[PDB]
Amino acid sequence: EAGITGTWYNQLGSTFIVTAGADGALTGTYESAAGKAESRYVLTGRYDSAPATDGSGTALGWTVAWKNNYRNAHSATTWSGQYVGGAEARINTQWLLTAGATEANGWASTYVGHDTFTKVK
Amino acid sequence: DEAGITGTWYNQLGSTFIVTAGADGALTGTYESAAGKAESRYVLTGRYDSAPATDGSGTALGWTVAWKNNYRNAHSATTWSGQYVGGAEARINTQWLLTAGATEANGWASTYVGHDTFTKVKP
Amino acid sequence: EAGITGTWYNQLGSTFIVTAGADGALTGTYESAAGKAESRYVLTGRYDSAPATDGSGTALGWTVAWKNNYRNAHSATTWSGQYVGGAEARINTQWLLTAGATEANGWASTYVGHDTFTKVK
Amino acid sequence: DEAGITGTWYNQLGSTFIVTAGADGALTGTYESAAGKAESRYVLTGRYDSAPATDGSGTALGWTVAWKNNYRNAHSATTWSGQYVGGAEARINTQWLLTAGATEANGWASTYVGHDTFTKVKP
Ligand SMILES: O=C(CCCC[C@@H]1SC[C@@H]2NC(=O)N[C@@H]21)NC1CCN(c2ccncc2)CC1
Ligand SMILES: O=C(CCCC[C@@H]1SC[C@@H]2NC(=O)N[C@@H]21)NC1CCN(c2ccncc2)CC1
Ligand SMILES: O=C(CCCC[C@@H]1SC[C@@H]2NC(=O)N[C@@H]21)NC1CCN(c2ccncc2)CC1
Ligand SMILES: O=C(CCCC[C@@H]1SC[C@@H]2NC(=O)N[C@@H]21)NC1CCN(c2ccncc2)CC1
Repeated sequence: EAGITGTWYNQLGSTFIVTAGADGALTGTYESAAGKAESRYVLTGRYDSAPATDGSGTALGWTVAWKNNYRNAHSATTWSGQYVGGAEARINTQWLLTAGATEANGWASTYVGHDTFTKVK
Repeated sequence: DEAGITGTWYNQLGSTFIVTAGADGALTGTYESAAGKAESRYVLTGRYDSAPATDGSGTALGWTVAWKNNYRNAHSATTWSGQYVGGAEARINTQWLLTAGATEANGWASTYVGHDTFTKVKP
Repeated sequence: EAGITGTWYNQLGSTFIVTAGADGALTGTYESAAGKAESRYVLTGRYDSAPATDGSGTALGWTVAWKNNYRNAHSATTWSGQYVGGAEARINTQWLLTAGATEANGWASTYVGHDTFTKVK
Repeated sequence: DEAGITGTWYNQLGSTFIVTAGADGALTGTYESAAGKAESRYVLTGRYDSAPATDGSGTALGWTVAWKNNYRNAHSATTWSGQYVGGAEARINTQWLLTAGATEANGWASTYVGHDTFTKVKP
């Protein structure tokens, strides 16, 4: 739980509050500073609870469906990446945002990007 | 769509995706990959839009598997991002990101991307 | 030049007319059945002119900037994939569409998708 | 932006991206990768928006490298998709797709995805 558990911020100022359970579980809340989002959204994910000891990062991923008590933007984002420990701990991710879409709009249903999370900002 | 998404799905690789869609918007179940450094079942967790649009749009969803179970650890995780489409054959169309634990020397090559489409029909 | 050179169609009905030069060059035109596009757009790309002989595909990629005489949608798409020969020849790709964007919109500037090209439809 | 995009660029890996932006919207030059199964320079070709927006938007562009030259063939190709931003430090922000020649058994693992950001300052 040690390294991952806590509050993280990405380059957009979004706020990633996560708890890494002993079984490999990620649970918490996400607050996006961008897009059709307000307040907190439930997140869930998984991480490698027994990572390699050769200096490589700890692989992980999590999902947010963009529905909460206030808004439903009919979309979901998954972050795929890894936690790296050290003087400047970091969660480096790439992400996919899929929106509900008709057949005619399916080609344009998915964003890709990359978020870097640190414990500052 | 609880009753629609809940069930056993298969992708074009023959992988098996056993999922339950709770009322809260949660996805829980197991994933068995027919490809790569995997064997037997792995825990998955995810989220879905529990109140989708009624205009004919699909139902957005995602889920994550960390490739560690009691038999194997491939020090990697895959996230699938996509949507459920109901109808004559319900389908789940995804794109996915597989990130492997990497060093600074290897980090540029840490992530695969691909696309899986799931149906309920056994291969 | 043999296998790749010709007219190809993807699952959206877009039309991919390409010539594969002996030096590894891809040149031709693209006509998209989707998005802010009309008529033909210039494409250029590269392919492995000496691929492996173990049965694997021939890696390739090409770019379209979405500006022609009629329209400019301030965006560019790159397809990355490979040509596979056989009874049903195929060009299997994934693609990235980046749109010109401000700092506030950068997070949402890029689509990802996948196109499969065959010599029918 | 012809004079802006034309020049020698470096990404966060130390790779060298020598490009000329023609008036037609074309990109031509050479790429030297600091990472992976590459050595010396490879041909690149691409396209860019020769008439970008004046609202503060970046200039969209893309280019392709096939990883074969006179010294090496890694049976793969990378496409970079991104945009040029001018200013105090001009920057080219990209995401990229590297596809390797694959078999049916290997096809699910054929494609890396990543992101490179280029400046003109030597590492
Ligand atoms: O804006 C949101 C939800 C908030 C997303 C926030 C994103 S998550 C990755 C990035 N990192 C963050 O921290 N924040 C941003 N959803 C819209 C997106 C645009 N939409 C479409 C529609 C059709 N096709 C494609 C896209 C409609 C739904
Ligand atoms: O093979 C697995 C675990 C099984 C994943 C199965 C994949 S999930 C998406 C697709 N859909 C499925 O149903 N099945 C496949 N994991 C890594 C280990 C090390 N790997 C890398 C890659 C890049 N850099 C470094 C190391 C390669 C793959
Ligand atoms: O529609 C086009 C150009 C035509 C693209 C056609 C695409 S190429 C991949 C797919 N395969 C095809 O055969 N056809 C489609 N460009 C728009 C896209 C939406 N735009 C934004 C703006 C801001 N952020 C993200 C996206 C504005 C520019
Ligand atoms: O290493 C290279 C050629 C050099 C590419 C350099 C890359 S371009 C994006 C990034 N930005 C840079 O500046 N440099 C790097 N090519 C393949 C060969 C076989 N590979 C696979 C992968 C997946 N499946 C099967 C085989 C791994 C990589």
